[PDB]
Amino acid sequence: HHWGYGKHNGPEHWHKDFPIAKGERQSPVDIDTHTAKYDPSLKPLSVSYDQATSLRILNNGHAFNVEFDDSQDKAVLKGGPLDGTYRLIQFHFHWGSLDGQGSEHTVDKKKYAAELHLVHWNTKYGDFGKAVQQPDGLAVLGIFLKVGSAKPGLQKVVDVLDSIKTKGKSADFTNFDPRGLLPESLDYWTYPGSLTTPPLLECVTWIVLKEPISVSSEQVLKFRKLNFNGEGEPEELMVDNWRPAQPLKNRQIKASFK
Ligand SMILES: COC(=O)c1ccc(SC)c(S(N)(=O)=O)c1
Ligand SMILES: COC(=O)c1ccc(SC)c(S(N)(=O)=O)c1
Ligand SMILES: [Zn+2]
Repeated sequence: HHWGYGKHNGPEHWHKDFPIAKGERQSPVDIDTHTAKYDPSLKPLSVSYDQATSLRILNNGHAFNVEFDDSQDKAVLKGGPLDGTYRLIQFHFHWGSLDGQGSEHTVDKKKYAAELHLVHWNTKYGDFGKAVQQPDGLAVLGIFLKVGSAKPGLQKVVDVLDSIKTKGKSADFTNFDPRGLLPESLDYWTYPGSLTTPPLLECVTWIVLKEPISVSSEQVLKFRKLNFNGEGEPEELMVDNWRPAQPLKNRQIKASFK
């Protein structure tokens, strides 16, 4: 009876195995754009993905991960609210059963169809496993997806999903360039938070871009054909793999713009 997003093991149940679910810096959160403070001390984000080395795509049972070689400083996030250098380890998405839901963060209560998370770990801690034990261990760059015109740079991901339909399937996925998933503007909101799945560790500096990317209906429909179940099990479409907004508590959301 493991956690998930089904009818009986969803987000409202997670606190029973992971009491930090009710902690002081849980994510995601609603971003109330009127209350977020413009912070002129925040720096432009530095996204350096020119040398990124994608390796493999994995259906992890809850979403799919596009994994990167993070055994040296290839693809790094720096600047913005961050001190030091954060190495890209993987990205994944959260998405809905319908276009009107799917995102984890919300903006003035608006849900987007999906949300991309580029996960990076702080090099000062040497490895991801050590970094998630630290209050500044991870930096997750979040990008909203809306449904409209296709995102050409997403199509390579869409096209391999039929090869990783069920939990635990993987496929080679080299030479994928994550720059093609970025919006034009790197204006962002930032706040201290958590992983949004168990173990829900409070180790994330969240950076959420204001500008969504547009994907096509057909692209997001192909996300919705993935399965939470393993091969040869009854089908559980992989949809609504998002955690709802959690209490902001004693936190300030800062804007880089405004
Ligand atoms: C400390 O947390 C993790 O490393 C972690 C948490 C959740 C997941 S899947 C929901 C994974 S994954 N994508 O299976 O490597 C990794
Ligand atoms: C469905 O969410 C996931 O599968 C998922 C897997 C890994 C991570 S971080 C290693 C996350 S998150 N949203 O970054 O905490 C989420
Ligand atoms: Zn995520």
